[PDB]
Amino acid sequence: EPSSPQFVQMLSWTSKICKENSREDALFCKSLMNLLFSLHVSYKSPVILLRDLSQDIHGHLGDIDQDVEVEKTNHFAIVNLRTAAPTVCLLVLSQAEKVLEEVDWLITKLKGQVPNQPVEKAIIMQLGTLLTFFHELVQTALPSGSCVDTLLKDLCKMYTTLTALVRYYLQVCQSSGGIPKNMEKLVKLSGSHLTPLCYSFISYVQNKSTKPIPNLIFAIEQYEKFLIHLSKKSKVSLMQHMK
Repeated sequence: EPSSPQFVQMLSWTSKICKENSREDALFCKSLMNLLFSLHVSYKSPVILLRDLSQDIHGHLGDIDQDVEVEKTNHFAIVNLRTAAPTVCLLVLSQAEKVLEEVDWLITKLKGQVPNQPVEKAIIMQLGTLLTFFHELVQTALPSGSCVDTLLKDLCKMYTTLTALVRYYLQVCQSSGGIPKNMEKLVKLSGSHLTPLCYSFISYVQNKSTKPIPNLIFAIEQYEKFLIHLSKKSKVSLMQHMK
């Protein structure tokens, strides 16, 4: 049962095996990470685990600029040059797709409503953590298999969720009047941390050699356009954060 102490014992044990023992064989790592995720997501949101695993992938695989010497092996032992490149990326991306789907569901049920305040606090918290996760992963060099197009699809879903959030804010800002400060920090964080590195990533993903990159540029420009409409329709300047 997901509230029992034996659940927590099993989760601690799984995570400890994940923290120590290497075992370079893709199927074993994949099934073991799937066990860990399966347990974790019925206990708490995995966003911390996604962050740490992205940090490990970034440290092991390296960066796009080939001048970042980062090693954070302490976090999770089951991250290898032969393991983390083909197989683990897909699993972490899949779980991130599931988290995006859950917040999409939240946003859609909140739109139809007009239970309010802590909901949006939790939503922006998950989105902030996922933004740091993505921040860590976008700077990495993945192989050009299913991993990269999966990353683009999930990033398109990310930007779509952001677009839907600012659209709900466009819906609500007339009735109440004002942006909650956590949303302001979240959009500031997206503007400062995410979007410039996203532009750098567009250059990086385009140069390395058809539909997802058009999807991504359309998504980001639509995000900026909806932010224009919000900054007009909110009587608050969110473009002093933007460039």
